[PDB]
Amino acid sequence: VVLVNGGEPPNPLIPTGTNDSNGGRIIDRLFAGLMSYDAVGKPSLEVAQSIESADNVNYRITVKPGWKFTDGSPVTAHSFVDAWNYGALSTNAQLQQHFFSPIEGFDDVASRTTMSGLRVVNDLEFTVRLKAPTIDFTLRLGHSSFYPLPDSAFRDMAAFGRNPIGNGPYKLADAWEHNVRIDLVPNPDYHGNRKPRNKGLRFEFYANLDTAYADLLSGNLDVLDTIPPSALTVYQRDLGDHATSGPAAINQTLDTPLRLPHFGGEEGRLRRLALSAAINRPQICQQIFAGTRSPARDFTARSLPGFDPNLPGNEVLDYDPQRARRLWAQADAISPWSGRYAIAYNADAGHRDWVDAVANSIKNVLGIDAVAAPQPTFAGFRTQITNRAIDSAFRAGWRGDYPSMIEFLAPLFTAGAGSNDVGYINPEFDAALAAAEAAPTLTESHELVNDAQRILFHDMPVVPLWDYISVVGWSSQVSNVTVTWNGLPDYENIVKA
Repeated sequence: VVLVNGGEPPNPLIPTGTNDSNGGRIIDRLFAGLMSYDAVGKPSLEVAQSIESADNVNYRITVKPGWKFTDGSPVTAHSFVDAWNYGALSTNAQLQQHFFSPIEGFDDVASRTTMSGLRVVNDLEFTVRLKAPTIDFTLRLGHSSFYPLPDSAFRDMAAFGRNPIGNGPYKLADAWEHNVRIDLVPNPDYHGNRKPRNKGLRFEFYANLDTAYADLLSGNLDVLDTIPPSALTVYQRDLGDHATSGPAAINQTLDTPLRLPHFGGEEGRLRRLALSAAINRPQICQQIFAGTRSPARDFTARSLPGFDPNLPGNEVLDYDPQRARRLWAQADAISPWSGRYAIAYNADAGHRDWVDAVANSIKNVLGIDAVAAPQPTFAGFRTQITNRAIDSAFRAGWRGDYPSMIEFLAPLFTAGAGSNDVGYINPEFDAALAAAEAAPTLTESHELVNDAQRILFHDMPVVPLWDYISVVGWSSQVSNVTVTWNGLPDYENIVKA
């Protein structure tokens, strides 16, 4: 069995209910959707036989015959349409609801329980009608929001999330020791694009990334996808040709909910711009991350298609203490600052050193009580953010689901999105993103997404910090280790001697 790092999923293992990378790395082993992604994020037909559109509005999707879930029930057009309707319907409160927003009839469900734009034709064909041309519709159909579900899921979704049944390359060993590990074995029914080259996976849920690194060194862990900052000056000596580094489509942000004291309206906008000017991204990237973080130049990631590091208005992400103080003073003229600025973080993923450095920078530049506030587990941390119980700023960050800049902005900054943790609402931004999605070409779409980012430079909904250089290490027992475009191991292709 290949031993790899992970963490406890904050939510049950329902694809439309999963918006985080701890649940996501598990769900993506268990299901197969219309398309699958290879290690560079390129989609290929998987469960779909064909996807046809002449107008880029009406899609006819034909399903390959003979696919089944591990409970023996068939994968059909109904398996997709029922899952997608389940995801879109507001009554089911699914975190991935916004991924269905381009489909005609989404507005009715987000008395109707189904989207008029989704129509089953027969067991192996269905049609999708979009409200408009949507540039990353085809590309998105490998994402977990679009996975199919078995008939038994809809009879009891809570039971399903504790014990999911899928159609993908792996299945749960039967498996999930809460806060300890989850065990997966190959699915013998699966004959798709991602056939496993190993006899199973064990995701170990480390309390401490320093422990995970010790386990890698001793051969008690096969793959470690996050070298902790404590090891970034020693890993190359320690692992040699058994560690690989490279840009990944992953970013980090400092999120300050607009509902906190002194952080709403114009006062909050000026304060966020001040915080951004009070952080020296190049200095933290050099000294805390040993060069394995690249300063943010926008709200997405430098390795994505269409990324531009020279957008007009990007100077809001430059270190400028004089500007930071001037902005903070203008905010204080609306309402005088009081109290503490606390940055909450999950301590299990090695964020301590950077959050300490950012708090210290804010305290020293602005002359305020800024501190770091650790929490022990990602799952607890994310739960606090989602139910809005959290009463401070907090770290956040996005791991791309598919290589599309629009995918790094729509889930976080549109009014209705489930991953909009701060309560940012700017209808002008939502409209600019819809314009980008409707562009006649990819080049024009990238230009319009970058035009839409000018609104984000003005409002600073969150503070973009940096993008990732992934560093992944592995044991002498495994080979064929490829790191994907979003920094994860290519799990199905890991071979164990």
